[PDB]
Parts: sequence; C-alpha cells; structure tokens
Amino acid sequence: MLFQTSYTLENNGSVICIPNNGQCFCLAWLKSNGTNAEKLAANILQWITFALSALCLMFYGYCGWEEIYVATIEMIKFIIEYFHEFDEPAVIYSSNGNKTVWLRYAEWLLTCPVILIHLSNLTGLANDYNKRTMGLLVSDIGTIVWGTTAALSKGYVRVIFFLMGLCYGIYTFFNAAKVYIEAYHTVPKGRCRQVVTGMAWLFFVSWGMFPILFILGPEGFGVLSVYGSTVGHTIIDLMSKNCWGLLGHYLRVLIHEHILIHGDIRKTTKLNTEIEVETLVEDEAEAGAVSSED
Amino acid sequence: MLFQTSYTLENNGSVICIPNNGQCFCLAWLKSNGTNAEKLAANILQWITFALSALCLMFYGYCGWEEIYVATIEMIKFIIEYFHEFDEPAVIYSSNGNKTVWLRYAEWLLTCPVILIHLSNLTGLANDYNKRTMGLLVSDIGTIVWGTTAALSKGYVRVIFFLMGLCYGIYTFFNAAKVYIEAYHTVPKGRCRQVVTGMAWLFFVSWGMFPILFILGPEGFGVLSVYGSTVGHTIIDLMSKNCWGLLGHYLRVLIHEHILIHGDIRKTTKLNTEIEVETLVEDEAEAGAVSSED
Ligand SMILES: CCCCCCCC/C=C/CCCCCCCC(=O)OC[C@H](O)CO
Ligand SMILES: CCCCCCCC/C=C/CCCCCCCC(=O)OC[C@H](O)CO
Ligand SMILES: *C/C=C(C)/C=C/C=C(C)/C=C/C1=C(C)CCCC1(C)C
Ligand SMILES: *C/C=C(C)/C=C/C=C(C)/C=C/C1=C(C)CCCC1(C)C
Repeated sequence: MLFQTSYTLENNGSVICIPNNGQCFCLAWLKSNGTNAEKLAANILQWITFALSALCLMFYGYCGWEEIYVATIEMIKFIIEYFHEFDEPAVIYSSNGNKTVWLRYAEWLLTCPVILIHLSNLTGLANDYNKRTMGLLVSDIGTIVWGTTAALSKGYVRVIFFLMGLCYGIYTFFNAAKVYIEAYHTVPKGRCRQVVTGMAWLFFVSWGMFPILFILGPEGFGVLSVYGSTVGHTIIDLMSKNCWGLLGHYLRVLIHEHILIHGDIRKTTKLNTEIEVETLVEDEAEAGAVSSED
Repeated sequence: MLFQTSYTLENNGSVICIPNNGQCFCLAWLKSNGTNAEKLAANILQWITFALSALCLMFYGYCGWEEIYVATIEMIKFIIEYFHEFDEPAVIYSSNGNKTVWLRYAEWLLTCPVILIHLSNLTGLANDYNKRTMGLLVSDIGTIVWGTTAALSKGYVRVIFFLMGLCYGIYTFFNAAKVYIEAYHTVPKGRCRQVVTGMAWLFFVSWGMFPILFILGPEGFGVLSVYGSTVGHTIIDLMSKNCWGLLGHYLRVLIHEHILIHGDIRKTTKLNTEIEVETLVEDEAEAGAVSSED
C-alpha cells in the first residue's frame, strides 16, 4: 500500500500514532478485500478476459470501429489492473473511508456509450442516428455519473444519487428496448432475427445485473467483498461487451452477406405507440406497405 | 471538515497521534484552499452563475432540450456547491493526498456531450447526426475520463493520462472546428453567419482554457489555489455554457424566422479535404450547384 499501514493504539485504544512520513492513514482502508479464494477467482477471470478480448480484437482484425474500441479498452484495462489494481487511482481510498473502483466507472464511461452507439446501428448500414439515439447516450452517461457519485458517497447522499441513477437507468433500458424492437423487425426474417433476439437477452440481463451488484457490493450494503465484486463484474463484463460484441460482428457479417447476394431491397412495415420500420426483404416481390399490430 | 483535523506532533515531529474516532487523517488535506479574497470572488461568481443560469432557463422557457439540460445541471451544481462544496465527494480527499474536484469533472460529463450534440445541430433543423458526430462525443468523453484520472493521480501517472486527454482533446477540437466550418456555410448569409462566428470564438477560447487551468491548478503544478481554480473555472463555464447556450437559442430563433418567412430553400455548395454542404438561401432564384475553393 501507498497509504499508512503501520500504527500503534495508545491510551486504551483511544489514540492512534503514525510515523510522520507524509502518508495518509485510515482504519477503514485496511479492511480486507476478501479471501484468497476470491483473489484466485478474480485473477483467473481477468486473465480469461484479457486473453479473450485480445482474441476478439485479432479476430475482428481478419465501420466495425465499435467492436474494436471496446475490445481495446478492455485490454488496456487489464494491464492497469495487472500492475496497479489496488493502487490509487484504480481504487480511490477517500477521506470518508470509502474504497471506490474508479477504474470500473471510468471504463464504463469509455465503453458503454460506444456499445449504445453500436446498438443504434446494429445492422451497420445506417449512416445517421436519430434524436432518440442521443437521449440514450445522455441518459446512460448520467447513470454512470450518479452511480459513481453514489459509490463515492455514504448514507443518505449515496441513496439519493443511486436513485437518480436508477431513474436515468430505467430511461436507458426503456429506450434500448425500443431500439431492439425496431432492430428485430428491420433485419431479415431468418438467422438475423435470432441473433438480435440473443443480444436483447444478453443486453438486458448483463446490464440489469449492474445495479444489483452495486447494491450488494461495498458501494451498497457490503454483502460482497471487493474481490467478490470484481469476480461478478468481470463475468457480466464478458456478457455485456465481449460476447455481445462478438454477436454484433457476426450480425453485421450476416447483414452484409444478405445485401451482397440479394441487394438492398426494402419494404415499409408499420408497428402500431405507432412506429414505422423499413424491413429488409429478400426479393423484389415485396416492396409494399405491410403492418403489424402489437 | 469530516476528516481528522486535530493532531499532536510527538517525538520531535516524527509521530502524529489522533483520536481513534474512525476518521481518516492526512496533512496534505489540511493545506489551505486559498485567501479570503479568493473565497469572496468564488462565492460571487457562483451566485452570478446560479442566478444567470436560472434566468437562462426561465428565459428559454418563454427541440430546444440542449439549452435547458445544461442550464438545469448548472443550477443543480450550485446548490451542491452551496451546501457541500468541500464535502466529500464534491471534493475527493484521497489517500495519495490529492484534492480532486469530482463535482467539476462529473458536471463536465453531464454537460459537455450535450453541448457537442447542440453543436452538431446548430440550426436545429436536422433530425439526424452523422458518424462524425459520434466520434466527437466519444473523443470528448475520453478526454474528461483521462483528465479526471490525471487529476486523481500524481507524478508520471498524472502526466501520461493528461497527455492522452490532450490527444483526445485535440481530436475533439479538430472535429468541432470541422462542424463550425460546415455550419458557417450552411446558415443564411447575414446575421446567422455572425452568430456562428461568435460561437466558434467563444467555443475554442473557453474550451481551450480548460487544459491550461488544469496545468496551473492543484491538479498540475499548483500555481493556482483551490479557490483560484474555482474562480477561473466559473468564468470559462459562463462562456462555454451560459453565453454559448444563449447564442444557440438566439441562432435557432433566427434560423426559424428565416424558414417561416422564406421557407426551406436549399442550394448545394461544395467546399474543396473536399466537403459538401447544403446552404440555406432566401429565394428560389438560387437552387444551383455552387462551390468554394479553400
Ligand atoms: C436498471 C433498470 C431496471 C431497474 C432494476 C434495478 C435493479 C435492482 C435495483 C433495485 C431497488 C433500488 C434499491 C435502492 C437502495 C440503494 C441504497 C444503497 O445503495 O444503500 C446505501 C446505504 O446508505 C448503505 O447502507
Ligand atoms: C486542447 C487542444 C489544443 C491543445 C492546447 C493545450 C493547452 C495547453 C496544454 C499544453 C502542453 C501540455 C503540458 C503537459 C504537462 C502536464 C503534466 C502535469 O500536469 O504535471 C504533472 C506533474 O507531475 C506535476 O508536477
Ligand atoms: C461494460 C460495462 C457496462 C455495460 C456497465 C453497465 C452499467 C450499468 C447499466 C449500471 C447501472 C446502474 C444503475 C441502473 C443505477 C445506478 C447504479 C448503476 C450505475 C450500477
Ligand atoms: C462546461 C464545461 C466544459 C465545456 C469543459 C470542458 C473541458 C475541457 C475541454 C477539458 C480538456 C482537457 C484537455 C484538452 C486535456 C486533458 C485535461 C482536460 C480534461 C482539462
């Protein structure tokens, strides 16, 4: 540690004395991060993630910028974890006694908006983004900022900022859901609709797990230890980023093959909220005005 | 303060003893935030900003969501400053001795992307955003994340993260410049082109001042004190947000009046990098294919 770890209790445990060496001191910081079993598990999941993220980068290496940016950051993340995981400021040890994993929240700020940009162009064919895309990004940034602030805070201040994060988060989840519904009815009828369905399940489950891990972790009720929280977070990271990004590359190849073999043939379908989506079709026998009541 | 402020030096200044009351302690945290003159100046500029931001909200209150979101956050910001400016986590007092103004960086994360979204639709007429818009947002988020990490860090770690912020920042500034060039040649020939020119000056000067205030502040070489840094930051805040947002509302009204009186009549002008922009014109005697060599 690069904070004070050696001290003496004096006067029946009522006074703590430390070397006057310029280092900060706090008992709360010295609480254990967890068991050796938790530590072993965390280093394994990290290695798996560093390696798999590096494989994904090379694999994608065989437009497309979103999968690479996230996979690059995940890799960079491990080297910092690997060398300085518990060094400030990968973990912030603050005057109120909290341990805040800035690396995680910073990583979310780097990667989550890019995932949402990817989500807004699942097929990869669009060159533009609507107004709703922008709201998705702004709501998500706020979620992380409130969540980070909550983690840095204590008591009632933590609770309030968490709840604003929850309000921002619901708005994010709701609009993400809207995007996936449009995407499902946009992509061709076969395999493309299977992949999109898989991504929705992956997305809502993995992203939905995050507020839960927060509540359980040191940032909430301290059920999970620091290592415990790391293991959980790396799991849902693999889901939310690596696996989801894999599917996204796969989905985009499938969309590309469809347009190469069949060309870009569109049919307008309307979904009655009442939304309209231009579905990709396979042959020119369809170019009509189809609908679908929900 | 809610950290330890009372201590005794023992053994010829080599041992510090504190009450064992659970509070964290560090000498670095107790350094003064600055002179009383600096404090007075900071409270004045904050009040000016709280009031003026509230005026802007009501004033805009007489599409348009970007001016309100930023002005709302600025207002909320002051109430937190007003009640808990130097309470954790508005300022983070970390184990490495740094004081990091999380409120500022968090505020930047909330407001700067929205300013850039506004910038990407200065006229307010567009319903879509290109790929380049998305890069603008992603580069800017990275800047803040690296800058925040640099502020939280020390020594060579601070320097590296600052430089990545600088690389991200240049990419942001460059693309912002691209947007303003397109915007200038898009808006009508008269007053609209004056306002856009004003915004470019405001934008690059106020945003450009931020890395400079960083280098001078406690986050860098400690030339400026904490209060000193606050005063500077509130000034360029008024420029980057309040004044710029004012012009943006004004610019959008002017664009709206043009389309109401004259309708939406466009002419394609091409700018030889070679870029094409559809300029708004006043009468149907222009609908041609004009160009302009740079
Ligand atoms: C994400 C979109 C779908 C929403 C589903 C969300 C997942 C579960 C959240 C649940 C209830 C909120 C719980 C609020 C309590 C949190 C307060 C806290 O963290 O505890 C602080 C306290 O000071 C320490 O003792
Ligand atoms: C923003 C786009 C246009 C670019 C214009 C930028 C404005 C000026 C930046 C300049 C040089 C960079 C200076 C790099 C030195 C910073 C390192 C530092 O902060 O000092 C840490 C040290 O450890 C404490 O003693
Ligand atoms: C790669 C990392 C990802 C996809 C992280 C996602 C994180 C979230 C969806 C976090 C959500 C939260 C809330 C819904 C409420 C406030 C607490 C948070 C930040 C954990
Ligand atoms: C309302 C707040 C605004 C507009 C803040 C803008 C901040 C910046 C443009 C900061 C830029 C930085 C760099 C260019 C390099 C790294 C250090 C920063 C974060 C100060």
